[PDB]
Amino acid sequence: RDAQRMNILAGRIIAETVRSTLGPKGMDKMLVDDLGDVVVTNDGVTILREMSVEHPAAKMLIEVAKTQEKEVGDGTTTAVVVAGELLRKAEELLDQNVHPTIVVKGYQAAAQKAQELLKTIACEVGAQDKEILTKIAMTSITGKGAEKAKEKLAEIIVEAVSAVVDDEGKVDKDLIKIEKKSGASIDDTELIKGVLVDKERVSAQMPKKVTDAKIALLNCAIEIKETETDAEIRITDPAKLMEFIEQEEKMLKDMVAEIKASGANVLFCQKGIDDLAQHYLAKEGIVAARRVKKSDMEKLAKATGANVITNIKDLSAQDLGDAGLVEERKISGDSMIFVEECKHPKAVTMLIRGTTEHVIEEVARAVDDAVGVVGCTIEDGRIVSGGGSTEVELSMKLREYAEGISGREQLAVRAFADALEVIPRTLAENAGLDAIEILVKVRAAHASNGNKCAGLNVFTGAVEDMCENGVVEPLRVKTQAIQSAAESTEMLLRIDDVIAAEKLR
Repeated sequence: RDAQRMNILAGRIIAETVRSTLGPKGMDKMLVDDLGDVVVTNDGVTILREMSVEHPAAKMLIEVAKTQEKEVGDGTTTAVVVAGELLRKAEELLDQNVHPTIVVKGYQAAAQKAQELLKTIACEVGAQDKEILTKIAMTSITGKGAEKAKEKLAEIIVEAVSAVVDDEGKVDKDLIKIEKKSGASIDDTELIKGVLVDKERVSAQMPKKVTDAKIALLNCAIEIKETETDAEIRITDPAKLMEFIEQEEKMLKDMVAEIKASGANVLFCQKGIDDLAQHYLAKEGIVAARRVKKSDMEKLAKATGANVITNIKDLSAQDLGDAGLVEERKISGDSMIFVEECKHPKAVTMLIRGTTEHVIEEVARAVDDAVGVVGCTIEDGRIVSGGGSTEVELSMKLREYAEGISGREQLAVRAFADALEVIPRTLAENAGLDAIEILVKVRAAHASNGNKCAGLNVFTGAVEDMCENGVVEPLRVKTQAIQSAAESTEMLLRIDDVIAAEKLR
């Protein structure tokens, strides 16, 4: 066998695994491992990331989807479906004694023409409109499947990303923290100005609320410190069975006196604290938290401007952090610390609620991907008509450019246009509508004089203007998906030799 013929089949099987999961409605898959854990979700890269690959060329497909997640986020599933059709059409075309080299030139040249043609189909919008951004987030969260309480979540996510808009245009995603916790309903979700630390209090005797506090970090143990340089502990008392115990209490009761002298107040230690030491700290009233993740100490210092210090002895004033209002109230579940950074706010958090942990995990990924979808829109400022209305137009206009081309390469350009027409068919197959009878209806509605926004709605189930429904999305998801699809195929169609060379580092 020509070997290369087998590499094409290894890519189609990966596309069929995530083909019947696009659009608002669609049956989701279920993962299972040898351990026993089970998790279900509709996201794209979340599923392919867990699949166990085997063939070497199979990794080239998931590689494209991985790079698309770090850039924008949503739209990784469609990138694999469009690429699958390019391989199926190439099989029938290649079978006709067509060399695989001239076929690459067709997709490469055709992809460049569609890139500039789609730029003119888009429409410019404002860079901070409170009405256009609300409709963009609706199509993103709706794609993951959550028709229960989404109209309110759209206005909340758009209000948080607005504060991240810098003074130049760039948008950052690290300033948007996500928090998941059970509660009672999805409507309980709110936007917190400060951060949120989900931890318990070590002593209930400590103050419940204090104003005008002072942040103080400590990513290291808090107890007696040993000599750094080569030395030995100094102790020669007769009753040494109690001296070391009092020494620890002194380090937790005396050192704190010097820390507060520099304006400090509350503390946030990393490891635990001595048992007897908590007794004195309880009466003194010093907030603290034992056993905290290292990732938590980084977001606070980066947002508040503090410095992560390890030596409890070297704690000057500049090493601390300003505050405004600290409190560890409770609401629907266990208490949680709410540190408000009103002096220099930059990052925010979103506390998600729900009836069961298995439900909040689904919407947790939708809100995360929405930041990239809406974030890039504020940076560029140009959206397009979603719902397959923008892709169906290229399939009809690209044929005009193929007429000018001559030779065998012209046949490859026509196949690219038909292959691109794949998102409107599968979108209706999973819904329930026909897969052919409706295609001719949309083609006639948008033949020439028709508007450039007609598509298909799975809800009503009839052709109509999709722009009026409010289903839109930024062009950053399509311009990058089509650009990567035309280049990814070049790696599989060109490769042919498979040498079993061992030891390659």
